[PDB]
Amino acid sequence: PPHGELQYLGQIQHILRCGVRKDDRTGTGTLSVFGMQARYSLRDEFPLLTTKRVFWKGVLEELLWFIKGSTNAKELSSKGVGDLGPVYGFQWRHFGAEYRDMESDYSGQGVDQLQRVIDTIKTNPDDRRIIMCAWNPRDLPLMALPPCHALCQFYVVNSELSCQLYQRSGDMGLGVPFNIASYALLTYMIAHITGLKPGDFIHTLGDAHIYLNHIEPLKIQLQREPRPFPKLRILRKVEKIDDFKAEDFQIEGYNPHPTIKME
Amino acid sequence: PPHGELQYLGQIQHILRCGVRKDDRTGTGTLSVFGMQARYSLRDEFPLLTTKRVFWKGVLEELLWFIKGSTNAKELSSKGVGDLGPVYGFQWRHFGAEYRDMESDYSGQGVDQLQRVIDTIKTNPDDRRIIMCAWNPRDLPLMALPPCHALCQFYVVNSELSCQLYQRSGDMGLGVPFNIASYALLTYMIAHITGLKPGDFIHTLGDAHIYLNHIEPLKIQLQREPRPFPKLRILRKVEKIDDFKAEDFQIEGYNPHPTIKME
Repeated sequence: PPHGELQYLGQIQHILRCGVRKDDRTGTGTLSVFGMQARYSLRDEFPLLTTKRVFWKGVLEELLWFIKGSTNAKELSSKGVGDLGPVYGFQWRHFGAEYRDMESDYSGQGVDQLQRVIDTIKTNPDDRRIIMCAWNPRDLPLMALPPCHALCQFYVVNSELSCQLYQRSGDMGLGVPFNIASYALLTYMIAHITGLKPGDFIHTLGDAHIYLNHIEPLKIQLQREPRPFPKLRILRKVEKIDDFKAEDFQIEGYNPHPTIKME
Repeated sequence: PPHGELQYLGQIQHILRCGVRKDDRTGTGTLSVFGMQARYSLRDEFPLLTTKRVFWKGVLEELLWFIKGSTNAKELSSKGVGDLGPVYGFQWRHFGAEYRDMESDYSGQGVDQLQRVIDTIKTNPDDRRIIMCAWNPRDLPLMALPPCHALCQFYVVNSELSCQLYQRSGDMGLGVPFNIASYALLTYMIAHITGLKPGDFIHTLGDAHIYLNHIEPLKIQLQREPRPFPKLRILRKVEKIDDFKAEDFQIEGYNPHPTIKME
């Protein structure tokens, strides 16, 4: 079976050759393709891309920050990777609740999408509605009922937990490799607390794009050959999604190609 | 280039061979696969499947019913294809507004997702947020902030309008062929009023499934060879999405295989 990373490399190849010029919110240029999808197995392996070193430390630290529901930039940077407003954390754990300040107590306030996902999995694994959404805080004050930026749908079968992430837009060079590892990690965590085995991570995109200044570095990354994906290990029995600590995870067998900076 | 219908036929083939047994809400069995996607060109052709006759009349009549925002089953059946509650029409044109009865006047009440999509297209075609969502009315009273059933994301580039439909679950035998034609039709309509050319229709699914009692009829449909897709024509200059009438559309060159009944 072909290495899973070949889909990403293949997608990059496709955007460079068939992508259309399209400007983003700031008028910055990109090569764009609408509609994309890739599937990464999470069975006995973790999809942390190898044709470049992915900032795993930042992935793990940021995800844990989101799970805490924190809206304090300091609580993240301090980890080595400031009121930020209603960010993903607040939306994931306090969806619907009005945001005051990073100090306010929002216990029992708003919908806990994350805990709901976990609960639905253990009360009805066949459910076709195990969905969690996230918004770009920027859009919130912009209009009535703004469309989400991303949605995660979970699926269970044969004691296996899969996850599909749909993003209305995807920065193929910087964002995608990081997000693949981020959500693959979330799937690993939820599976661990619900007693299931990770299955597949499916990444779907609306506007999949490459920023003009990333083209050359990507053309070079494309010349690199993927190495066997590493493995992720949870060396501790955790029962609550909130009890996970950075030291609970261990990436093994990760020997990627050199870091590639993307402007 | 291979006929677009081969993706559908290929997807059906994949579910029969690799699908996993999974029960739906009513305990009815299906063969299931999580994560699927297909792309159908809308350029000089319309994706009305040919390996079986699709109920085009029902597609066109139902879509027009949704655009009116109607919640009266009679207004639909009467066409030849009863308060139904907050159905897709009401959500598409009066999102957020509380539903009273199919007679109530909801003018200016709720968010008009459909008109908003059209407006955003003509005021900022590069926008990555041209999204429209729909819910299963059934889920509304079920919980706080229920997850949508489907979301449509529009995309514009080179005077071409594309659409990606994401559904958390897809009935591969009955629902999918009908929905492909439904949203392809919606894209054709919106493109027509916004002065753009239809581009691509991308169909993405979470739980893509085949109901057990559809397996044999599909195994037979799989033995059939696709015929060139037909063409859709709008023989009238329309300016308002609400001004479209069934007689404005004409499917040409549609010679499908015989109807296939799916229980």
